Parts: sequence; C-alpha cells; structure tokens
Amino acid sequence: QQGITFSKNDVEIIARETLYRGFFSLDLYRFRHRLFNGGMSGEITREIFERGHAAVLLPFDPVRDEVVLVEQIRIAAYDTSESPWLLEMVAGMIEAGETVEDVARREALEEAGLEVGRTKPILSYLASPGGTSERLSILVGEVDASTAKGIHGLENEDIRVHVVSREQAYQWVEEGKIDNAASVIALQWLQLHYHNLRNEWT
Amino acid sequence: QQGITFSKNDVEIIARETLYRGFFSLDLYRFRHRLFNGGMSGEITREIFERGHAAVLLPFDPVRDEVVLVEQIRIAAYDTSESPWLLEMVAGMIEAGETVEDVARREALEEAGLEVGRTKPILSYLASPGGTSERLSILVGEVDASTAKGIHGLAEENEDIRVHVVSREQAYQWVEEGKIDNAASVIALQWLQLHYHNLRNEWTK
Ligand SMILES: Nc1ncnc2c1ncn2[C@@H]1O[C@H](COP(=O)(O)OP(=O)(O)OC[C@H]2O[C@H](O)[C@H](O)[C@@H]2O)[C@@H](O)[C@H]1O
Ligand SMILES: Nc1ncnc2c1ncn2[C@@H]1O[C@H](COP(=O)(O)OP(=O)(O)OC[C@H]2O[C@H](O)[C@H](O)[C@@H]2O)[C@@H](O)[C@H]1O
Ligand SMILES: [Mg+2]
Ligand SMILES: [Mg+2]
Ligand SMILES: [Mg+2]
Ligand SMILES: [Mg+2]
Repeated sequence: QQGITFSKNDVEIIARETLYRGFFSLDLYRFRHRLFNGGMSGEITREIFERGHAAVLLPFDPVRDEVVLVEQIRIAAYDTSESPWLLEMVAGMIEAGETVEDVARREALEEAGLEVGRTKPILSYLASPGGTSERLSILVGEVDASTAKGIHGLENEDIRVHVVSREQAYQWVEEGKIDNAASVIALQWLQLHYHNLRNEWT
Repeated sequence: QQGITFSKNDVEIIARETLYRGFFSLDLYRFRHRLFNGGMSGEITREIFERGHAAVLLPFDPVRDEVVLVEQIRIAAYDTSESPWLLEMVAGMIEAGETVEDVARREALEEAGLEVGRTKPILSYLASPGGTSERLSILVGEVDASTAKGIHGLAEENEDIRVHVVSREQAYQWVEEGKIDNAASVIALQWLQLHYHNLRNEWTK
C-alpha cells in the first residue's frame, strides 16, 4: 500500500462561496477533513483562484527536431523575472463543449500560424493546487517548423514565433531562459520521449 | 539563438488596483507595452492572483535511489482530481529576508522530519503566468531516507502531513501514470529522471 492517499470520502465540503467575480473568480471553500492521527479537523477555509482550465500544445517538428515557441508579454511575470516577455507553448482556456484538442489546434493556428498533424497527450497537471484549481492538459502536436514565423495573435494579443532545436529549447529550460511551468513540463517530457516520438512520426 | 525581444523598459505599469484582499489578493494590473511591429499598445488590464512565492525541495536519497514525498490535502485540486490529498514535494512560502534554501531546509524538517545534506538548484518556474505572479524555486536535496522522522507519523504536523518513501522509479512511474500531477512534483521528478545517473555518481563518490 505505497502511495495510497486519503480519498474524497475523508473530506466534507461544507460550502463554496464566491468572494470575487470578474473575468476570473475567487472562491472560499469551507471544509473539514480527516487527520492522519485519526479524527476530524475543525472547519477550515481556503481561498481558491478559479479561472477554469487550459489546453497546451507543444509544437514539435520530428523531421527537423525543432520546437516552435511563442513569445508574448505576461505581466504577472514582471516582479520576479528579467523581462515579462516569456517564451511559451501555444495555449488557451477551454470552454464548455470544447476539448483539449479543439483548443490546442485552434490556438496553434491563431497564435503561431501553424497547421497541426498528429497529436498525442503528454500530461495533465495542477498549476498550483494550494491556491488555484487550475488544471492544464498538454498535447504534443506534429508541425512543419519550416513554415513557422511571424507575428500573430488577435484583442490585445501580440505574439512572436520562434523556432529552435529541441536540444536548444531544453538547454534554455536548464538555464532558466524558459521558466513557465507548461513549457518546462512539456520540454522535459520531450527530452525524455523524443527518440520514440520521432520514430513514431517518421 | 536570439531569445526574447523586449525588456522591462518596454512596459509601463500604469496601476495595480485591488480587486480582492484577504489572505491572498487579486490585483488588476493596468499597463501598456511595446508591440513587435513597433509602437505601444493601448491600455490593457489583467486580473492577477498574488500569493507570494515559494521554495520546493525534492528530497532524494542517492544511496538508495529513493524519494521522500509528502501527502496533504490541497482542496483546490478537488474538482478535477481523484483526491484532494496529493503526493508532493516539500514546499513552503518565502517570507521577506529568507532565501529559497532557507525555506527548503526549514520545511524539510517541519514537513518530513528531515535534515538535508548537499543541495543543487533544479529550476525556478512561474506556476501560471497568465493569471498569477507565483514563482516556485526548486532544489534537490541529499537525504538519508531512513532518517525522515516524519515516517513515524508522530509530530503534530503529521496530523496534516504524511510522509511516503518510494523508489525513484516508482515516483517517476506515478508521474507518467498521472498519479503525481502537481506542477512542482512533475517538474522535479522529470528533472530527476533526466539527471539521476550523474547526480547519484556525484553524491556517492
Ligand atoms: N489575467 C487575465 N485577466 C484578464 N483577461 C485575461 C487574463 N488572461 C487572459 N485574459 C484574456 O483572455 C485572452 C487569452 O485567452 P487564452 O489564449 O485562451 O489564454 P492564455 O494563453 O492567457 O492562458 C492559458 C494558460 O497559459 C497561461 O500561462 C495562463 O496562466 C494559462 O494557464 C487574452 O486575450 C485576454 O483577453
Ligand atoms: N488557499 C489558501 N487560503 C488560505 N490560507 C491558505 C491557503 N493556502 C495556504 N494557506 C495558509 O498557508 C499555510 C501554508 O503555507 P506554506 O506551507 O508556507 O505554503 P503551501 O505549502 O500551502 O504552499 C506552497 C506551494 O505549494 C502548494 O502547491 C501551493 O500552491 C504553493 O505554490 C497553511 O497552513 C494555511 O494557513
Ligand atoms: Mg494563449
Ligand atoms: Mg490565444
Ligand atoms: Mg508546505
Ligand atoms: Mg509548513
């Protein structure tokens, strides 16, 4: 019984309340939960940043062993980063009735001008589950990186396409030049799986 | 290759307006920024979740090829996860006048009952920079897994946090399978899968 965790039957959600509602929401969860030493906690409250969930596309060209990155400003990066312009994966929020794949394919075209061939799921992760419910689901998508260039984006969206070798992109993760979770996770996954992925797609 | 195009001088933060202030806060950033084809944008606003920044420690026993994980409830995971109790890295929020390593070492003791030997940086990442400023900085720490006092379940912190000790291969398999699916642990364990061979050699010489 390694890694067996407590379950949803060990927590009682008492109420969910909305503290702020705008573009996103801030909710308050009130709950009680089982303690590892036995028995139950008192009522606990936690603030939860509720912004829905997102799809992420790692655009990989298996013939060229290249990745397509998109550069855009993320103002929230400002206070802790050298620059708020980040090198990132194609990504977008998911709405009702849409799939991860729908969003990934649409954003690849809107954000990078890319048609996508085959896709494969990589990983789905919680961005920061002590304070936000956000989950992101990553796919790898087959692209022609020789086509990828220019300035894209809609609505105050200004995006520059960069094409780099896989090895260079991964080194940029190691060095801290790429340092947003979605790109780090996707490019680490690629560094662990590129051999078989290139074989599969050629 | 060339890299990013613009710097902090290319953005003007006009204001940061409080939308919510409680334990954490939500700010409306109002700003204008330079455009790739020249000139500046008009005014843009973004809602940004402000919760400070964190230190994360991957506790790795290089002699045994084992990892120490901690389990605790993360209620925000509930709506999209099998359980809100997650298997995670040791982690804590950073306060003014503390380094990442100060926090990582303190939390290793408070959360897992562990002293740490050598450390190395893994990487420092932005959790979700379209909507939150949060940065988390990960170190790998040399531990003797047998000495995790948190294994006994006895401290009061152990009512809230439970210690698991697993093989590296099992921890990584759990990433592949989706059992471990919080960003900090995914990032740390993928890094470990890419670096364990050299790291074990370094730390067992
Ligand atoms: N914080 C915000 N406040 C207000 N409006 C916003 C905000 N963020 C986006 N919009 C609006 O929504 C549009 C952008 O929508 P899409 O492309 O689907 O989302 P994404 O790529 O931003 O976020 C996807 C993930 O990647 C990131 O890391 C995030 O943290 C997520 O985890 C913008 O044009 C704005 O008009
Ligand atoms: N949502 C919340 N609302 C209110 N109080 C909270 C909340 N979360 C924590 N506290 C309070 O803060 C204390 C916990 O503080 P520390 O141990 O330094 O932070 P951590 O391990 O939680 O967060 C570290 C990272 O790991 C996670 O992934 C997070 O997303 C972070 O990214 C709790 O005892 C509460 O009193
Ligand atoms: Mg986007
Ligand atoms: Mg978009
Ligand atoms: Mg903690
Ligand atoms: Mg703590």
